[PDB]
Amino acid sequence: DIVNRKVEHVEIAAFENVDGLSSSTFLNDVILVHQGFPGISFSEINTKTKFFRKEISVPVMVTGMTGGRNELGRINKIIAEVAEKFGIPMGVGSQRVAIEKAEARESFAIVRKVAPTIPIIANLGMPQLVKGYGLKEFQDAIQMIEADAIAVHLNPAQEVFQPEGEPEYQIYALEKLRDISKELSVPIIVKESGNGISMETAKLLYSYGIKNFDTSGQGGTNWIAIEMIRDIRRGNWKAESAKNFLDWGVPTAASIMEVRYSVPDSFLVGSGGIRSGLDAAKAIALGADIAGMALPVLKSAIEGKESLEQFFRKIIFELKAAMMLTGSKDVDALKKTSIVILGKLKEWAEYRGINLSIYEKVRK
Amino acid sequence: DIVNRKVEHVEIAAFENVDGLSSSTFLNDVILVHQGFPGISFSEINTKTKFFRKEISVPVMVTGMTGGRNELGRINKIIAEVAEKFGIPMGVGSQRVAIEKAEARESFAIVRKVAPTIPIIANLGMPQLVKGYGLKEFQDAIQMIEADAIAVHLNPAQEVFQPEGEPEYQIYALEKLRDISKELSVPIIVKESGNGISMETAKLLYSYGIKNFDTSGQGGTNWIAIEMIRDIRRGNWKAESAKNFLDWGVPTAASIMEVRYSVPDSFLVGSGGIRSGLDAAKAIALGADIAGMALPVLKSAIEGKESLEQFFRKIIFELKAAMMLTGSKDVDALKKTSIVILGKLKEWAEYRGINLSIYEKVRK
Amino acid sequence: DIVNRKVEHVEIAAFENVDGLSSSTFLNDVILVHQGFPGISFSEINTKTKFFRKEISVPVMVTGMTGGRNELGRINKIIAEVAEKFGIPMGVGSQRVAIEKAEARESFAIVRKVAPTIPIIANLGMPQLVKGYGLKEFQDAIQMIEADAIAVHLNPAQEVFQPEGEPEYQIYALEKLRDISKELSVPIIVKESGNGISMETAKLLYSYGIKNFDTSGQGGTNWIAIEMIRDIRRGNWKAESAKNFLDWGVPTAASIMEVRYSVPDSFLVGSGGIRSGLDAAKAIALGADIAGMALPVLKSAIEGKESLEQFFRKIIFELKAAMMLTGSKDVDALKKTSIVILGKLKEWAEYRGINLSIYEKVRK
Amino acid sequence: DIVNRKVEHVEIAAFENVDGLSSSTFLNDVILVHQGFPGISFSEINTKTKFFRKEISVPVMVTGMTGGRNELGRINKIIAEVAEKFGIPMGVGSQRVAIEKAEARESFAIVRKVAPTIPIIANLGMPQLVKGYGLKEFQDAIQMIEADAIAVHLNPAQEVFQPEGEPEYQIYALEKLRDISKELSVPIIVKESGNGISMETAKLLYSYGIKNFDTSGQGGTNWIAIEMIRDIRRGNWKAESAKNFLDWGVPTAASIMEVRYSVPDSFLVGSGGIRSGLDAAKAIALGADIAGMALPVLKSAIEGKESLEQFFRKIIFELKAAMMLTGSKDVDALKKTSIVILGKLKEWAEYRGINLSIYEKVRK
Ligand SMILES: Cc1cc2c(cc1C)N(C[C@H](O)[C@H](O)[C@H](O)COP(=O)(O)O)c1[nH]c(=O)[nH]c(=O)c1N2
Ligand SMILES: Cc1cc2c(cc1C)N(C[C@H](O)[C@H](O)[C@H](O)COP(=O)(O)O)c1[nH]c(=O)[nH]c(=O)c1N2
Ligand SMILES: Cc1cc2c(cc1C)N(C[C@H](O)[C@H](O)[C@H](O)COP(=O)(O)O)c1[nH]c(=O)[nH]c(=O)c1N2
Ligand SMILES: Cc1cc2c(cc1C)N(C[C@H](O)[C@H](O)[C@H](O)COP(=O)(O)O)c1[nH]c(=O)[nH]c(=O)c1N2
Ligand SMILES: C=C(C)CCOP(=O)(O)OP(=O)(O)O
Ligand SMILES: C=C(C)CCOP(=O)(O)OP(=O)(O)O
Ligand SMILES: C=C(C)CCOP(=O)(O)OP(=O)(O)O
Ligand SMILES: C=C(C)CCOP(=O)(O)OP(=O)(O)O
Ligand SMILES: [Mg+2]
Ligand SMILES: [Mg+2]
Ligand SMILES: [Mg+2]
Ligand SMILES: [Mg+2]
Repeated sequence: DIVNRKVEHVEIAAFENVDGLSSSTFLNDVILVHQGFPGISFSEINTKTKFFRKEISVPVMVTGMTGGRNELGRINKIIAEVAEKFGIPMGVGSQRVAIEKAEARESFAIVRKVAPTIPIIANLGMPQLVKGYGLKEFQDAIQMIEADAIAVHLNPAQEVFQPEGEPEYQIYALEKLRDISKELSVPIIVKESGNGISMETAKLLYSYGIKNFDTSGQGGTNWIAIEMIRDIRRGNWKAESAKNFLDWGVPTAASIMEVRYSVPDSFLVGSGGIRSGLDAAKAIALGADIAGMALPVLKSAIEGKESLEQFFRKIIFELKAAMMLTGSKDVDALKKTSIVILGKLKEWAEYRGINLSIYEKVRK
Repeated sequence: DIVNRKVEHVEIAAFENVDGLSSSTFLNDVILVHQGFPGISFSEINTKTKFFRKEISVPVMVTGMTGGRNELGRINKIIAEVAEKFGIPMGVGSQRVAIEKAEARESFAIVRKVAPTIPIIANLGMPQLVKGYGLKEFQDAIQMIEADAIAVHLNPAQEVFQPEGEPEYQIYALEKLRDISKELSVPIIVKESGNGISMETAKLLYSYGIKNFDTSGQGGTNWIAIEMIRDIRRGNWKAESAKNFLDWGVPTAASIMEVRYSVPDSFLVGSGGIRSGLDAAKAIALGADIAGMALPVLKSAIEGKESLEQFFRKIIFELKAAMMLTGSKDVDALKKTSIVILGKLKEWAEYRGINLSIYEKVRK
Repeated sequence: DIVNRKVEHVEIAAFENVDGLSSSTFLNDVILVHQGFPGISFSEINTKTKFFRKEISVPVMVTGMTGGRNELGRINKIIAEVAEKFGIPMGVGSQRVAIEKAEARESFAIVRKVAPTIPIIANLGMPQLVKGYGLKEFQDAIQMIEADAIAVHLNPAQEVFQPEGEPEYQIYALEKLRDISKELSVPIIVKESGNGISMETAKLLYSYGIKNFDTSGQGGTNWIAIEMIRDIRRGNWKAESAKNFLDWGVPTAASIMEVRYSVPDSFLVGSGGIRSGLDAAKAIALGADIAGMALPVLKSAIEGKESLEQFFRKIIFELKAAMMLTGSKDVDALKKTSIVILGKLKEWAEYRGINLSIYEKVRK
Repeated sequence: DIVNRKVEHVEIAAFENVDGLSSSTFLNDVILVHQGFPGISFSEINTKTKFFRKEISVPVMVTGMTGGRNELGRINKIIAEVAEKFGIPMGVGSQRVAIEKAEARESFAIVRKVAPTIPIIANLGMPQLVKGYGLKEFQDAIQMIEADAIAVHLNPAQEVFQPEGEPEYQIYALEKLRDISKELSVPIIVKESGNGISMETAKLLYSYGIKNFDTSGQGGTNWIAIEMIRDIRRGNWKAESAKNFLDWGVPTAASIMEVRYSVPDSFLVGSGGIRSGLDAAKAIALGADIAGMALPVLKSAIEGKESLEQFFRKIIFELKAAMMLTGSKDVDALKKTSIVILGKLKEWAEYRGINLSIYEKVRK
């Protein structure tokens, strides 16, 4: 029945109107500067990059989504075998469901069976930390899929509107996370869930030892909208209130700038609303080390293995086109390519004290 | 006559299209920065605050609306008994009608019968001060409902277009107000009525001893529109002129910044177009001490006691959501939470010499 | 057959869609700040002002329009007797047509018969000066209506697209104008015709002794559009080209700022798209000494004497409402009232080197 | 078969919806300051200018388009004879086709037969330079039409999406172009193809001896869109990806600023979306020495000789109207006329470090 929520999440995300609903990534305010003399050939473009101790083929990851029941495992299986084929990292959805129910384990474990080489990323929610999870649950989440890192998700906006939500984010949870990180043999990434990471949140996590961030900004999947729908469906009055919050959060573009600026040495996944290899290029150019995606991967996976393979060819082709067209022979060159920032993202950055000169230098 | 106007005001406000008609609060240029790690739990959020010598449950008030006839008292009764239940302050509509006609008194006094503990705020119009009111009329408006404060309304835009309006705002009125304040045993609040308080107006009032303000800016009920409609109804030619003034006034968000900036120690109600607990949180984060609402409370009261209780539950939920999602454990924390100011509001503040650095410290 | 042009002009302005066509005044970027405590009563508002050696009742003028044939005279007669009634100045249309044909004289002279006391303003085009008019033609235009001033119009944009247009603006004409002005017993005003006066044009005229300006900016009557329509009517190919120029010119608001900034001691009519007393109040607040109107006066005059009387009552009411609601007891106070400049107008002024600080000192 | 591409190119450009598709020149952010007193007569405006060693009648050129087959030749013939009649320069389409196929030569050579006096500009693609072209190919393209210059085109965006495209832009090609330019008896112009020249690209080319640039920015013919359409037609999957890149590139107005700013002594053609003589005036005012056009000349030429003659009368009329209305007696005066830059173009220039003060001095 946490199982039911897992199913409902997929169903609404895949089939209802929640992608970018009343929200915006601010990526339209980011322009990559065209170079009519690139100085390179398309074929020499190198998209290889580091993901902790592994090498990955493309600076893109699939971020965590699902697991909990056997038809969710079959979706995981499809994503995983394509991810493995393409050499891209994959996170799984929250594994709480499997900690609570042993029959749910196999829908996660299937990932590692079919993708023995790529980084795989475990997932647990911050609220479970204030509610009694500790080391053991972490190591269990990790060994279940022989994970290379574990993501801990921030979802307070979701929890607030979720019919059976748990909005508990007491400071003690970070004391615990920091102790646990002592004992883990893989790194921790803190990721959001559609509402983005701000400078204050980034600096607070950093002060507890967190070095790896996944922006999951607003503009992509709208998790407040998903829970709103689940509220309409139950006739739960929170639904009209969630409607007033549909545009709540830090936009992806702004969150990439905020995290890069306030924690210049972070390893940074720029995600929330990444829908094309152009978006992924902008995310990286702006300051991310890698671009994350979830929803469009889900929708293709549902359509099948070949649809998902095609989706990835397309993303990769687009990313490379953007590198071609900015004269960027590799990922490091894209991270320093010339951009223009306009409109509302410019005004956000200015109001937040983001000095563009030092910004430019920090993103590189 | 005056009673007919009182009923027509309610009916037009309640049932015609005047809410935000060709006007704007500028609150869409205000963004509360999401914090994916709040550092608190939902259940620990504290919404209590000061309202002069009383404590109120939530930093929200219902501002003055009606009174004058028995069906208007029945609306006052509904508002008052729900306000009392939720522990929130309530102002009554202009009591001039009851000063002029003893049969109108009971439609005010009913408020205190059903709401013995909450702050109750009296109401008189500034024009009546240039036209012969003084101490006695103030003390009467007060004792009629054993008020904890009295509001004096500014409504020159309304009076200019009102068919039987009285646009008299001689400086002598403030000389009188200040002398009256000497002798009153409750504080005075000066409030506008849909057209907002500017820095020059705030400073001028302050120079006469007024320390309590209620912005009532444009963007919510449009009182120029209400009178325009009364003019169309009478075939009074002022109607076409009112139409040219529909967007006249200081937008609520700009008025909050102006007052807090030019009178930093003010006690400040941010109102005019507050329609959700998100709007209330914005008003407060921007500089108000409390958020005020009138029209949506009127529309729900008309639907009934249960509709209005539901309305309040919703507003409070929303407010707390916004506190949750900004890491604000209490109202003082919300007053200092991180914001972003964009677009037209930003341009307003810059043109008006509102130095943002100093704005920040003053709102805190 | 210039007389045909004269009638076509009135016909197209009055009945085709040329008012504000693809053009803008920039007055929506100017806000007058609302003062909830005006410090005055409506009844004490004084709209009187100076118009050269006369006193006028309201800071508004009717700018020049027509004359040429007897039905045009009957329009002039209607405008003139209402203008006299209200104590406002009136300019006539270009009198070239009456210099060229004696039968046209009476359609101008009729103005002075029916309006013995108000300022009356003669009119001649600049191109006639380059092409041979001199002193005598000026004095004849003047005596024909016992004018208190003569306007010389700048219409190169019009002349460029006008089928029989004369786009001759050789610098010599200004030498002549200056010599003429030596010998005239009444002042010269230089006015545009829908395309506005720039700082360069204003400083150039000033260097030749011109101190009185009428901005006639874009946003109101679009004379390029009028000529485009006359071009379509003749199947003259200039019509398509005129279409590309529909938004050509300095917007009225930007023209007011430019002229007041570059010639601080000018006597300044702000006109072009003034359609309401609020527009007239903005124009003055921004820097003009008086607001001018032509098209809407033309349209009401056609409908008749009483419709035009009503038109003026409305304008005057509107102007005074703006004064009331900014706390401006008189015209000099309105010239110093608080404003906000936003958006495109702001970006215009910044780009053109209009230092806002010095701007505010200079308009007062 | 390259010949098929040549035909399809013309056919899609002339008859599909690709002019300004999802793209923008930014020319609407550029305003020419109207001068109500021009100081000149229309008839004295002088549009003569230099094009390398020749004089041309008007500061406009037709940029290269087509050639390859005899119906393409007949379009080249029409353009050429009108170009000759009006005294304007004409570039031809990429002559690769005629290097590869002797039967395609005559469709280029026809240009010189019918236009013995005007400047004629040859055309080759940068990618053919990385892939083996050298001096001889350059000299053949030149002698084939007795060219006065040869344009080399930058089209990586196009090549990336083109079904049979060749996205090779290795730095070596510039070493070769530099050596070739040693040996050529005519100058080289480097032009883009709808995606614009940036300051990095311009400075790089300059460092290799290139002093003549043709911006061909975004906002006019969208070459990504043309290839996208060829991809739809073949069912090539690159189509959906092209669609994500529709708004890729430097807008014409920004490109002109960037090239003029970064290479102040460049000879500069401003092109890409020039559709009227007002556009042409803006491009020159902003920094270009000449305005270039392709697509609308193609569409008129297809309709016939008289339609193209009319097209040019109209452009020239428009150009001269903009000169008249800015008080510009000649091209040098238009280069230094007063402008206003707003909106996104302003923000582009600011973000890219284009100091407007120095920009003004350099543009003049
Ligand atoms: C079906 C579904 C289910 C979930 C997710 C998403 C989707 C679409 N996401 C959030 C996801 O990882 C990502 O942060 C956001 O969806 C933003 O990225 P997109 O806009 O979806 O590309 C998510 N996040 C996480 O940390 N734990 C989880 O269990 C889930 N569950
Ligand atoms: C039916 C009605 C009647 C009145 C009002 C409003 C309404 C809706 N308001 C103005 C009100 O207190 C408030 O300042 C504005 O209406 C702006 O807030 P809202 O946008 O309505 O929340 C009001 N204010 C006041 O000072 N004296 C009055 O008697 C009235 N009367
Ligand atoms: C019918 C008609 C005819 C004329 C005009 C206008 C109208 C509508 N205008 C221009 C007018 O005085 C004014 O400068 C512009 O029309 C801008 O003001 P409005 O937008 O019309 O208020 C005018 N101006 C002028 O100086 N001499 C003229 O003869 C004319 N003719
Ligand atoms: C049908 C057709 C075909 C070509 C072109 C254009 C058109 C419409 N253009 C690009 C052209 O010269 C110009 O740079 C762009 O089209 C932008 O100008 P417009 O927006 O078309 O005015 C072009 N450029 C070039 O250098 N070599 C070429 O062979 C072609 N071919
Ligand atoms: C987008 C995400 C973070 C969805 C998971 O939310 P849940 O709140 O349903 O996750 P668990 O409680 O099962 O950890
Ligand atoms: C919005 C407001 C302030 C309504 C009161 O206006 P009135 O002008 O009808 O109030 P009184 O004259 O009865 O004081
Ligand atoms: C807006 C104006 C100036 C209308 C008069 O234009 P014309 O060019 O027809 O006037 P004259 O030649 O008769 O002076
Ligand atoms: C806008 C341009 C550059 C059209 C010609 O491109 P092509 O790519 O077809 O030209 P070639 O390969 O024939 O040189
Ligand atoms: Mg949860
Ligand atoms: Mg009143
Ligand atoms: Mg004329
Ligand atoms: Mg090619």
